[PDB]
Amino acid sequence: PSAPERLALDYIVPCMRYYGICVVDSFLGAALGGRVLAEVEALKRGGRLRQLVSPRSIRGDQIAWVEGHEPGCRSIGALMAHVDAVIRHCAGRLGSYKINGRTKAMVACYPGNGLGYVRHVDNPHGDGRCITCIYYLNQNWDVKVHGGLLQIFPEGRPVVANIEPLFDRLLIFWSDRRNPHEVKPAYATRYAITVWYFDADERARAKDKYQLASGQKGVQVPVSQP
Ligand SMILES: N#Cc1ccc(-c2cccc3ncnn23)cc1
Ligand SMILES: [Fe+3]
Repeated sequence: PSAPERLALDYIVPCMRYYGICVVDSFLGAALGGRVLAEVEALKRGGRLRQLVSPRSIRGDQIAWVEGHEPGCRSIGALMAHVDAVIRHCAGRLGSYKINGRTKAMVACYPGNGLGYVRHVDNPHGDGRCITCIYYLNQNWDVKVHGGLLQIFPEGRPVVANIEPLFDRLLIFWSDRRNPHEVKPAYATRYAITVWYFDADERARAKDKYQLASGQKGVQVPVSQP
């Protein structure tokens, strides 16, 4: 067993099997995590992270879609490889899900505008995305001061998952009805990278209609090998 294999079998698999939610702290370590943050901010400064209106209407996310091989996206690429490796090692142990592919990385800036995101389900209408992964980059973050707490309400288990958006934290959860969630108002700028993994059969059905998500949120790219 390699380090990502050990993490999957001893931790991620039983977490996803039972709670459908998994949190991994110090996922990349301080050094590479630092390098990922550096690149995201460099993307932000280059004007590479790009609509307001769709009770709450006004958004504010500045996003870019990163494949991983672009100039100054190497560390982001390395993050994706590490997340991929972890998902690879879960194959056949998460149930019926065949995960062949995923979205590109959604590198995102979430400014402290004092607004949260209302209770939502990532994939309400069978668009093919089965697993959401969010990698957070916020150092010195205190929720009681800066807000921005994620709360997931899993349908299987009578609990609240209160997830602080902490630097070098990987969050993994089912994208469908099982995990409705809301992000509380925040009062400082945040960065996070999100990938969604596709279920082969569900995304095939979705494409057979056209119930796939719009834009890059519905564009498939293969999962990395070792
Ligand atoms: N850091 C940070 C940070 C803030 C907000 C969101 C965000 C926005 C919109 C929908 C949604 N669902 C789950 N997280 N999330 C993700 C990461
Ligand atoms: Fe969400």
